[PDB]
Amino acid sequence: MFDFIIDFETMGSGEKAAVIDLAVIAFDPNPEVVETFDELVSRGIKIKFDLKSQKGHRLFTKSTIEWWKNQSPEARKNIAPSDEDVSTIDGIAKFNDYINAHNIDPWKSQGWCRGMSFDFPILVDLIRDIQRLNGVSENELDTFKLEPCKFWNQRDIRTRIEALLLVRDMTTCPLPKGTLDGFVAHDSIHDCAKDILMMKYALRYAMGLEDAPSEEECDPLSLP
Amino acid sequence: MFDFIIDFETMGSGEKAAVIDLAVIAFDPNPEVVETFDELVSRGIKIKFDLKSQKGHRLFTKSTIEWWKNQSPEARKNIAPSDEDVSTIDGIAKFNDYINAHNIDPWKSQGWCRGMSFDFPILVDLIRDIQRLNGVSENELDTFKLEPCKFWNQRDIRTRIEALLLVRDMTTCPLPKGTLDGFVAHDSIHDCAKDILMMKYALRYAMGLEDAPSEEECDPL
Repeated sequence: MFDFIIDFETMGSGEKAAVIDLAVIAFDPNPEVVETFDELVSRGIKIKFDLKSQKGHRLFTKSTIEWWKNQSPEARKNIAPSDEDVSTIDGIAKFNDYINAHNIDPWKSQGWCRGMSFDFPILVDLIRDIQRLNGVSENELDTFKLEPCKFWNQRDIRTRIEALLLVRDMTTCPLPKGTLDGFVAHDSIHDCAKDILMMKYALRYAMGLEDAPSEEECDPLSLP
Repeated sequence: MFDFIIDFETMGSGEKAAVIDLAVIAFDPNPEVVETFDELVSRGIKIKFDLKSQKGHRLFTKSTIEWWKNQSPEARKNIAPSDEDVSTIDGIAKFNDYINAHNIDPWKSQGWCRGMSFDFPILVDLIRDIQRLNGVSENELDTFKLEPCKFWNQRDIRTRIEALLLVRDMTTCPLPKGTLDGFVAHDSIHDCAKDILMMKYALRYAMGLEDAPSEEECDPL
């Protein structure tokens, strides 16, 4: 059994946010197992959505567009159109392909996320669109049996690392030096692999397994 | 300088959920400050909304309506019309009054709930209806300076307790006996006080300021 992590990049803020892409990775929650950054990145996939066709169906927030215009061209690499794009319907199918293929348990597995009240509300709204497409009215939607985890198995990464590390507003975990090696800046799959590694070390630290690094000894990409 | 906690009871499960009542308690996050159940309960408020007035504005989901049909007539007594009912605008003003009078810092305080992806999305939407009332359009809604806490200072209770106790899927914490004396089942404010109590003790337990019993208030369970 695996847990998974999701990340959206969005052009809006509500649950009806227009979505740029989606990254998901299925990691092994065992505190003894420590998977490396390389095969965490290799194991995950990024789903890229076509912006132009979400017009009139999902929402683009002026607040968020202003934000993206103040982002380096490396960051704005994500949003630029592509031949790899998919419809939100096609994107959610690729997402369920990934979930079923990576030993995710409908009842026991947990879905991690940094911003739990941001990501999953978009995930669920994309899922109910398969049913809206089916003609199901908005009061008769029911996705209980269609979600990658049970709503009480959703989990928030900031809460977890703060609790694991017992420092108020401590939402990133220092790592050992050079595990950051290979990291590239504005990659969604690199974000998820950092956050999984930070959670594992946090968990390994809190139990008595490993030594928290010295500021000389920790990868600079980890401290924020 | 406090934190706070919120709890919604709803007739639906998206951010347009019709809202039955809202419960908020401000609370001291210092682990050396252990506050009594009776003390928290009287510090909270419950805002109760008019369901009829939300019809055609908020969402009444059939599965949630069925679920309230299977609940006891004591729990179901929550959803009956009252003379203490407020429109959803009125309620959010009452929400903002309480946050403004209880030592909440807009930048450093933390906001808590069970199912962070259920309670906060509803609350922010009710905030956005302040902006929708001011004539703002959807692509221009922006509630950053209105929200009781910055979105990154939000916190999930199930993640907290489970990560304080270091036990998978353990999201309630055992309490020393007599703590929850006065607890009542279908009560929003009591649920919030219990959650504030189980998080503070879990932190006490995780910090080793106090040893967790095997002989608890029978209510933690």
